[PDB]
Amino acid sequence: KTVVVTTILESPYVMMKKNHEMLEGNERYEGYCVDLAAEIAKHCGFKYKLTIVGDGKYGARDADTKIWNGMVGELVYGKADIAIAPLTITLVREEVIDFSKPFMSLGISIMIKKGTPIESAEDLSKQTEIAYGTLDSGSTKEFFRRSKIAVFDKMWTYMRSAEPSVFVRTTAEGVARVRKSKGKYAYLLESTMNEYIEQRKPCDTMKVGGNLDSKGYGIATPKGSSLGNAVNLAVLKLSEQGLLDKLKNKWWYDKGEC
Amino acid sequence: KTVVVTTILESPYVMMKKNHEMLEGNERYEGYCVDLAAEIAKHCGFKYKLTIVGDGKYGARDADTKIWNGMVGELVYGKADIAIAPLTITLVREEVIDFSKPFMSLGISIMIKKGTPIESAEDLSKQTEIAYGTLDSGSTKEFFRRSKIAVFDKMWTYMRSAEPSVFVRTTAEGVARVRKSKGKYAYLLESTMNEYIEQRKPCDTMKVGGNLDSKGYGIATPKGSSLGNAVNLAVLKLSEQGLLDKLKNKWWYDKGEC
Ligand SMILES: NS(=O)(=O)c1cc2c(cc1Cl)NCNS2(=O)=O
Ligand SMILES: NS(=O)(=O)c1cc2c(cc1Cl)NCNS2(=O)=O
Ligand SMILES: N[C@@H](CCC(=O)O)C(=O)O
Ligand SMILES: N[C@@H](CCC(=O)O)C(=O)O
Ligand SMILES: [Zn+2]
Ligand SMILES: [Zn+2]
Repeated sequence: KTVVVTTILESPYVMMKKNHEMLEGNERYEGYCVDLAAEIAKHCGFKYKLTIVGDGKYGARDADTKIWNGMVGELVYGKADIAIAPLTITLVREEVIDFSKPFMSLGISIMIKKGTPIESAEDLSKQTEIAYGTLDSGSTKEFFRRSKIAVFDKMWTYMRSAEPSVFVRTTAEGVARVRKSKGKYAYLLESTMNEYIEQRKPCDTMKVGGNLDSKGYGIATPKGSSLGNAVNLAVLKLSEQGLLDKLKNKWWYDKGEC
Repeated sequence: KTVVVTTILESPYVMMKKNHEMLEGNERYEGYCVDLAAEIAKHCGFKYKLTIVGDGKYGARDADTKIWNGMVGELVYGKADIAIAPLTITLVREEVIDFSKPFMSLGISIMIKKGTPIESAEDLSKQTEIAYGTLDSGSTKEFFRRSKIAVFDKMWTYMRSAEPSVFVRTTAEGVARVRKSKGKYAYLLESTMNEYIEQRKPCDTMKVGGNLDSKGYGIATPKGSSLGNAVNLAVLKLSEQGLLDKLKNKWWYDKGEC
């Protein structure tokens, strides 16, 4: 049976290939995770079909209804067999689905326009001139909503009660806000996405500070799935052979424009 | 029933407290892993005895007989119900034991005496005057034995055939050799341990270059054990509450000497 693979559109993990309205199947796509789905598949020995996630979110449980949206949801309600994507391993998610070991490391970092008077997270908390928010429906938002640290609680208290909303719907949207906002908007996003943007034209963004925390992206399968075992091992193999780090070079740096 | 926790002596994960003879049971020990295991045991609601693995090793497999030694063996062969140490998640191990998600990140690094004319793993591979070795029966040794990267196979080639042996039985021995060799021995060891040593008197060693790869420390449990699960959620919990980041700063940095 062809494995159905859910994933989300996020450069440079998965990206529409210049000509698509063309080729077809999995060929439509390219990017770090597309490349990873290929070797994963070969080593586990299965055929697969990439499909992009509907609502285009990563996945939170909606407090109201208690329904899972996003890629996590696609797994939880049986619409897919596996998620290969920038999907953060977190306690709440590990409760409803199974995670492989991490294939990539990352942490919550700050993005600012170059020339912004900001050096750290402590720095953002101590001020009002510069607004900051996070993506909606992701790890980073929850990280704040649930944190017990001095700086991170205040930061949250601000973000949840600010108007207009400091939250964006997509990473692209949050990046464009930084640029358009003339250095009066910082964006809290994960490190890997920061470092990637920092390397793209027009080169007006930059990542400042040390990460606020430490975590990783795992590949996801339905809780109690049989793939969960092979897939995991596939990840370990590919890591020790050097693949994951060779691929990070290919999509992050060997492509640099800065 | 009391959970037998196996572990190894390795600064600053597990250490004999300055009252080595005067105290008893778990009290004898202090350190990063001693604190971690305490919170693990609190959050999973069990009691435990810490014992130190006998052959003071981490765990490799005899190619002769195929028997496991060190902590991996203590799990494999029933002598212990869990291993709480700086034990590295690798692929051969993950075949015979279960690993929690990472609780700490690390990579392979070079330690040299200050002043040594080395900058990278490649610089080492390009000469013979300076000898370089690694801990025996560890993740690192296996990394080289199994690496297909040009620079690492040539390193492995030199190490596997060097005399006197470039290998060492304890990280402590490896360090001693670096110091006493007047900069003619370098030691390939894990970034974590390196960062720690760097900040202790006599302050004569120094981490160099970047990390030769990425990986992590996991809590291991016998394949298909009941603790395996509880233990994992426990790690995930503690990582979010920040404890792991707080713990690390206590043992590595609030402990600095240079
Ligand atoms: N250094 S890390 O925690 O980001 C990491 C851990 C593992 C990887 C990859 C990374 Cl980057 N894959 C192989 N095994 S692991 O310990 O889960
Ligand atoms: N970035 S990492 O691979 O070193 C890492 C991964 C995890 C942590 C902590 C770290 Cl530093 N704990 C929570 N879940 S995780 O993905 O296993
Ligand atoms: N990548 C995150 C969401 C985006 C963010 O919060 O930065 C996740 O997998 O949940
Ligand atoms: N942490 C390693 C041992 C130390 C090393 O290999 O440098 C292991 O789990 O085997
Ligand atoms: Zn298009
Ligand atoms: Zn606690």
